[PDB]
Amino acid sequence: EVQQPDPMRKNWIMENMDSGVIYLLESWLKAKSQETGKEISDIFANAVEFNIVLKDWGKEKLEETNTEYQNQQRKLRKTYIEYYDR
Repeated sequence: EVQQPDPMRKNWIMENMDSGVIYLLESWLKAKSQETGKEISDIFANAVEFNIVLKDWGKEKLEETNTEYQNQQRKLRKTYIEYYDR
């Protein structure tokens, strides 16, 4: 069963999330993207990884997780490339 590597980007879904905070967050994004010219999903990803993961996990465990992913993805891509020229 030949798993694809992840696409660069995809939709992220948070189920059953508080509406008040949804509104808070969409407001913040809209402001930040108005002040900045940058896409929402970019402001958000970046906020997620500095303000949330980096703050709580520290730079080391973050780099290790990222590395682990980069690794998995590289294997998947190699397995997928070999599977597919035939």
